[PDB]
Amino acid sequence: LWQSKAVSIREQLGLGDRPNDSYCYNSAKNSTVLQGVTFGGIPTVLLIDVSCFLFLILVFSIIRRRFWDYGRIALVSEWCGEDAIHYLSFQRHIIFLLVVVSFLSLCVILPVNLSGDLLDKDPYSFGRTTIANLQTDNDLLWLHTIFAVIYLFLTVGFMRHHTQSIKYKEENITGLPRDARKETVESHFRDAYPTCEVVDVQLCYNVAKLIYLCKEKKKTEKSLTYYTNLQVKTGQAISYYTRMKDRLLERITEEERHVQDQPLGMAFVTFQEKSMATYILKDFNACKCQPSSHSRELYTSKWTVTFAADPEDICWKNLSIQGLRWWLQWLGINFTLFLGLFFLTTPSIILSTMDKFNVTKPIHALNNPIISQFFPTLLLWSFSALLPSIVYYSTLLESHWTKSGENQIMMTKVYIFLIFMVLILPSLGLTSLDFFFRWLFDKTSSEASIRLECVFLPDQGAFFVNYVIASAFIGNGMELLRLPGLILYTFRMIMAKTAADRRNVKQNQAFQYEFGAMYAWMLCVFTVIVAYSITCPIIAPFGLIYILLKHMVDRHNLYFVYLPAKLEKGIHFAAVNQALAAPILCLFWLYFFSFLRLGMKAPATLFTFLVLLLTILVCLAHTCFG
Ligand SMILES: CCCCCCCC/C=C\CCCCCCCC(=O)O[C@@H](COC(=O)CCCCCCCCCCCCCCC)COP(=O)([O-])OCC[N+](C)(C)C
Repeated sequence: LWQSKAVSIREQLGLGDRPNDSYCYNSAKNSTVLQGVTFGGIPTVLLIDVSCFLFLILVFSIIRRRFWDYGRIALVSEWCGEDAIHYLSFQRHIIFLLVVVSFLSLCVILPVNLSGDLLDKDPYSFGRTTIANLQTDNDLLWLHTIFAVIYLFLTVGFMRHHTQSIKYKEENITGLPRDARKETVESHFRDAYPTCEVVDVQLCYNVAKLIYLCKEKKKTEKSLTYYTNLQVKTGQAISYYTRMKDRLLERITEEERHVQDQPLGMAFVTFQEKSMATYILKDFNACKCQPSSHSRELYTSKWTVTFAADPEDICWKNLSIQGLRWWLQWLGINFTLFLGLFFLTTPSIILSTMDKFNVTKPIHALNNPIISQFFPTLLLWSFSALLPSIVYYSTLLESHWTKSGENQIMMTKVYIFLIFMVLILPSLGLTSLDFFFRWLFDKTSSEASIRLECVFLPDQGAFFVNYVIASAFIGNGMELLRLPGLILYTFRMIMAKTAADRRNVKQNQAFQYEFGAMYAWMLCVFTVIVAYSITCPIIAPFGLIYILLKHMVDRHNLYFVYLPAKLEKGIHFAAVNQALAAPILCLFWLYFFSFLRLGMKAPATLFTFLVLLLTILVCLAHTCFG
């Protein structure tokens, strides 16, 4: 039924014989590898992954209070926030959004798709459940679009409930406008900034950052050369201890002199300028930027004057040189990151199709689902767990000026890059590979009938259902275990030597919850779910289990482990924006597929284009106008 008779039926079904049937793989030599691995893979992947959940959560119960304490590491030594009841509330509102999605979806769409004809002669073939709803003629293909709109309206709504709970605390009057003007001179800005009827306080023209580097280095070096002069019961190997005073020398000589040599050069460098025009005229000036004091308009501050940044934040270090140099750096960084995305996604996609190439081979040779549907999705989960961090490092090396801005950009970029990898790259690559497969299966010499009717995805959508299942199970497992972390803790304390240091380590492993990266992970998976939902119904049921198992793993993690944190209220709103993005990406994938298939000028695709266009437009309004 699932491993025995299973293959038998598929092996010998259709065999041409199309009095009227469309099947898809009708032109088959008995069978074709392009058919599909059993039920899609969902059976074997679920078992292998639910086993893994039940392994990882059985290697947590054992390690919680053992392994030093990487379980409760926060309930140990010196409730969880208000910026956590918000994250948990987002999670809850998404649980309910997806419960509704699941219900509606499953019911309506599973029936709609199952009433198909293509990919239907096969009994068990994830495909019958996906979009194998004929092409035209099936009027039901309109339903998909009308249900997609139900999903955007639903997510606008359920997210609004969430945003009617995250109380923007009447925050941002920061009378400190910035600038980006010409080098040289200062009091001329202490003339034009005055304009007329304006009460400035100060100016301060930004300079450089070599000093900043040395300082932090010297302070950390100081930490070393001071504290590590103890060792053999002295005071803040043995040969290293006898060279630690020379390393202390290094700090107090090289770096020290170096420090002072930077003030030597401070005045030399010149960049832009902040200004402390206080009161409320800030607005006036920021709005103007204009003419007023033309006497003092050599450089006309022909550069942006952009409110403030609040001294605490402004990464003085990264005031590169603005303009050209900064954006080129940005370009470089983002492009390397994109080529990396390509690399990872490629490996996983090709593992997944490394059987369905020669499309003339019998369905026998389709590779066990655990080398086409588990291993691929696990590698993608894995390489999509490095992305959170590589994106962080990238953000740093882009010289983002404002530090809060850097935090939010980190959130948005983890989102973009993750969404990308998973959803997008696989979708594009797989759909392209299927166009390819359907060329090579519908070669038939000059019959260029690459029936773009059955070109959905190589596995008919299973790659992503399996990514979601994988995620849910294995990932909630690994967020509960946080294996990489237990490993560090362990070793850090295996070489703790003294129990003083032990205490130190335990009193240190207690990261404040990063409600930035986590919002993003959750939302990348929510995006996969919603996007493929109306076009691969089964993903939602196996996705409510993701968010239900993440509300659960986070109500553990955000209490037992992970320290209380407080974030800019902006990070919660970026999440709401990203879920709205998920439903719009769903409408967009419905479009892409109704364009590959179903032509490009038929009612179906046109309806979905209309909605897509309108939605992108109203969204643009709320971005610009508001
Ligand atoms: C008590 C101690 C004993 C523990 C026993 C239990 C052992 C496990 C048993 C069961 C669960 C199985 C887990 C497998 C996934 C491993 C990932 C990993 O650990 O690293 C990390 C991710 O990933 C990486 O950083 C490296 C990834 C490289 C690829 C290797 C993947 C393995 C498959 C290769 C196939 C070869 C090619 C196949 C060719 C056909 C995990 O980190 P994280 O959880 O993502 O958390 C950080 C980020 N996050 C929180 C934001 C998400």
